Amino acid sequence: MVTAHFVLIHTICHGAWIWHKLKPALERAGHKVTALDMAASGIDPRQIEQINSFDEYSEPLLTFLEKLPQGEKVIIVGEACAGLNIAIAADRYVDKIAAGVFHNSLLPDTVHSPSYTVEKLLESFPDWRDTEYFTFTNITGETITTMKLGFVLLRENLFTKCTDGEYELAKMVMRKGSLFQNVLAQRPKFTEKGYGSIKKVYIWTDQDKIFLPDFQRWQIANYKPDKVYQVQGGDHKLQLTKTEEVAHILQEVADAYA
Amino acid sequence: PISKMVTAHFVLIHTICHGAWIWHKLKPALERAGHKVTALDMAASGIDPRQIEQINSFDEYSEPLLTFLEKLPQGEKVIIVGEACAGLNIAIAADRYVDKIAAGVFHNSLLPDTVHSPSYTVEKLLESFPDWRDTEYFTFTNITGETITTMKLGFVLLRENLFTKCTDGEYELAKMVMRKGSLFQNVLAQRPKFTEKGYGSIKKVYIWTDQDKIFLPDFQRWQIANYKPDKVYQVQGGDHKLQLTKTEEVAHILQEVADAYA
Amino acid sequence: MVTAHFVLIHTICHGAWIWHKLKPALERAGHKVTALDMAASGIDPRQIEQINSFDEYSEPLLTFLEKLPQGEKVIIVGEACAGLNIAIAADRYVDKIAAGVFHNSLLPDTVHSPSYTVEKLLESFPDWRDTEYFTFTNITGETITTMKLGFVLLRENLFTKCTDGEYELAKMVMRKGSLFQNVLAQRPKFTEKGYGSIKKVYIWTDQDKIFLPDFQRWQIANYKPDKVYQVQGGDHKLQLTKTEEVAHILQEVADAYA
Amino acid sequence: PISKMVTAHFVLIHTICHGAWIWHKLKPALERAGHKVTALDMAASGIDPRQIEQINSFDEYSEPLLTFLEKLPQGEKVIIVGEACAGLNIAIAADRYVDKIAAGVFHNSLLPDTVHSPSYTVEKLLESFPDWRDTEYFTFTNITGETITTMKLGFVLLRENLFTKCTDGEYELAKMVMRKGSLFQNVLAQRPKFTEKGYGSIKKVYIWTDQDKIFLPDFQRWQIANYKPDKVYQVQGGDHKLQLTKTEEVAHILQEVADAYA
Repeated sequence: MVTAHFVLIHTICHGAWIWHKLKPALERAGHKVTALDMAASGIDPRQIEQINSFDEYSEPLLTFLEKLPQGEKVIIVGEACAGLNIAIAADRYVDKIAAGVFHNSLLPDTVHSPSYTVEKLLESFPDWRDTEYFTFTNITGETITTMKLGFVLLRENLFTKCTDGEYELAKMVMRKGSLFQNVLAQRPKFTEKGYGSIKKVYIWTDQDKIFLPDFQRWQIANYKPDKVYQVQGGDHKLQLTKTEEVAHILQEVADAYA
Repeated sequence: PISKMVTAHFVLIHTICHGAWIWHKLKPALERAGHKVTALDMAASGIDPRQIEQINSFDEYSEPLLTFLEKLPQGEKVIIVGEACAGLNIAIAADRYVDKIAAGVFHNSLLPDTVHSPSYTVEKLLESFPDWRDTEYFTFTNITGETITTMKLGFVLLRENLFTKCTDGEYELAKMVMRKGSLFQNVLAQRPKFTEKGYGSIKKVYIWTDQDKIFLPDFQRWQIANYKPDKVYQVQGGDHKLQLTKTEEVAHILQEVADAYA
Repeated sequence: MVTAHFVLIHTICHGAWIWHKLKPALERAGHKVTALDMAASGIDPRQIEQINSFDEYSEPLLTFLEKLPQGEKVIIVGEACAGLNIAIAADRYVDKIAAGVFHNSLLPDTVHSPSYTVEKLLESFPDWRDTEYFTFTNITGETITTMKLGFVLLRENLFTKCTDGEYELAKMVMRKGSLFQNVLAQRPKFTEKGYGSIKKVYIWTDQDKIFLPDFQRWQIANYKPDKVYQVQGGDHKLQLTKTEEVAHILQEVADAYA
Repeated sequence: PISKMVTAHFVLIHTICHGAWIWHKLKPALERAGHKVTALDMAASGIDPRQIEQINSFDEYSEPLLTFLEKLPQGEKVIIVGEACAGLNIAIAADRYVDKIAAGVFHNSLLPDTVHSPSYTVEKLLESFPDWRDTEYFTFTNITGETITTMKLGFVLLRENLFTKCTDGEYELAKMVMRKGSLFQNVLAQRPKFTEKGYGSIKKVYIWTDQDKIFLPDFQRWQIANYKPDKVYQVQGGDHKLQLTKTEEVAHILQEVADAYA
């Protein structure tokens, strides 16, 4: 039974707080856990308007990996849009990464554009209901769209089965975010030697109400992971509704990729 | 003879370094009872965009509450519930919006008075609890030249003294969103005393537990003695974070405050 | 003949570069010179859109003074809008300041609002010709107006008598700036114990084509400095057109306020 | 028999760590002669908003020049003048906009060839000038995992080796606006060689002084020998920054380049 160092990466608009129940669960099995806020997320001091690409949004993860001591490897667990943060970081630090784990997450490939799975998500789920949108121009002239997730979307689609205290916490600390979709459309594809070579484990539930079953099935078919684990029940936030199920699958990933 | 049950509009105020998030279990408990609940981030707290170095006094820090009260409709009154250093936010607010406040509830909170300096209960808090363990301190210089001491609460202090009996998920949450804070004690020491007419006139309920490991029973009893509450509610057990360890008891006492002061 | 530590503060949109001729002149007399870039000015890495007040714009000066060793005092020399940076810094660090020197500069008082002399400048000089304006919302909801100074305004009003290499350098490194005027209108007045108590020396020329003679005369009449030096000729950028005249007056300020 | 004087459109390219500002005396000298002059900041240089850590290769660094050439009108050609490491920007550009370039002018510059690797003249520069004195180095990891070495040029190196004979006002200016830079040498070592058809076909003028204290006469002569310029112009005196110490001579040679290549 292997203990491991996990780096947990929240999705846009959220912050490390989404991992507050999974991080103790994991530490109870002896694992070391790091949960990072990405730029302008959680209590990071930057505003979204100063972030110019998804690669700049990933800076807390890249800096972390940058400083990881020689010879140490981590398992990066990313939720929803954070599959893009795993792919960005894996192209830069492939030798520091024992495995990438995708938790009801976007699963980028090497063959199509970095925005491809974002395009496919928005095709499967085009209406973000009461979500609001805004734009700014980044330092190079591109117009970036930000969003403030709507509370009906949060209650019914993202936190579908979460307790009222979890849902309320989400509304108390949620921040603006961006897909940087057009910037991703312009980004070079993820490399085969980096992202393409890491081990990939995909955790999902078909009860997810925003990364819907047919999109998740399309992603697995489009770019087969090494392992797919499906959890029965729960909702999009499996680390809150099926916390011990996720800590157990993650124990299997530690055993397998050390 | 006649029984009365009332629904109130509660405004929940967190202490320094924290944010609206500490009320994430009490706010739903209260809404289950039918109350209206507003939980505000104070300046540079929770996800408020300001940084503590841009804030020059506890009154500026209190801006989100004063703005909110400025915006309340004619003839709406709220019950302001504040934890720990937020009793000072309740005193600042009542000297500006006394007619908007049905009662102030001090929840293991500083209880300011009108007779001594605004920093007086902070001096006595620190006399009672002088060593904040692994807390780190920093300073900056404010808009008129005062040096302001800020702090990042240490994680042992958090574990053992503030979140003593909270869940691991709750204590991990706190480490994930805690921010810098300041007592602004020296600027409070230069402040005019709280007025009789504003703050001195509001109904005041003191909720506390003698199991609190940072606002200790000697301190808490000294404040009760120093400025008698209109009501005192002692909760058995729990810890400093009663809204997390005794959520339903706190909600039930808050229903009793609403029945009494509407 | 006293040597002194001078801290030179450029005006909005400019940067420490405007002092590149006065700083060696001063060092030739044995003075120590610090020339700072304010936030989003010169090569400071921040953009104007993340600065929320003139007090935040002054952060490089406040941090500097913050770290000045105990017992050391500086003479702060500020040009044009930098008279506001001297007043902000003097309220916070009055004991670290031997004198404030105002070089064709705004001269704030304690009696009226911090924006008062900005209001008066724009009254005397309402048309900034080819200057362009933009707005953003700051972190507290206020709309902030920024400007990009026009090159005809730069050539004829600001750098009137400067050489072609100085004028060209200005166009190569000029950046957006802001008066934060509405935020200043909301700011508490400068204190008598801080700004009000520092020694104040006012350097100007009546050949300045944007801080015009009657506005500069109004400022001196409105808030009498301890000393007024008038240089014959030159233009708004006296530190480029009358560099040795300014280094000599500054030698007199060092002698006088050590 | 027939004499010819021509006005050209010059595009001036600074070296790493610097920006358009180094050309502030040559750009007016050239405009006095009637030429059109464009002086560009390259990525993360001068007042360009990007930081060097966001830039992943010398080609990305070259984006402001390539954009500019992309936008040039049909049938307009420019003479790209580049100092020191900007000879690599001229080679990147000519393999994309060869038809837009009337000539490339290397001004105490790296002179890339098509036979060796793009990093070849950088290897030889460093062999010739290995100790950059008080320069500080840093790294970051780029978009595909390469570690990129960046540097803040030391002020002694600036005083004595790059701005050897410049004015105090000029040398103080440089300290006021110098930024981090990178040779991107290891990513240039992975790059395809410059093409014959693009870069190899453009007219090339080499301006230099043997008084340069960082691109030394052994190095400069080695490059001339290694890839013969179409024209060589040696300026007597000055220093590395010929556009500041021999501004009018450089402008006069540039008039001769315009007369020859329009």
